[PDB]
Amino acid sequence: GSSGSSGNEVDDMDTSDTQWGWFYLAECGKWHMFQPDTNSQCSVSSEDIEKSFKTNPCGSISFTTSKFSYKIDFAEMKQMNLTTGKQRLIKRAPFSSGPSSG
Repeated sequence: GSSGSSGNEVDDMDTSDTQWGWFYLAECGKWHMFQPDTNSQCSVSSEDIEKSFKTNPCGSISFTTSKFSYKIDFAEMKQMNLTTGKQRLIKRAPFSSGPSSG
């Protein structure tokens, strides 16, 4: 079962609230989106991380959460762990694509 349409094109990006989302590859092999957390697996929201990459597209945002330290090097296009030292590649992409209101 496959679906999809094509024909229109948006180059003027006029009045098109295009929100960019951040994701990170896991150990199992599934890119998980950055979700906010305070107590349960406390972490940074897709907004925080992004907000940084903006001002520093080739830097890194150092932060500490979940009783553990974590580092995200945008320039390297991957997340640098310090607690366990696990390497995980990241990626930036929009939540939804196409004008197809839905």
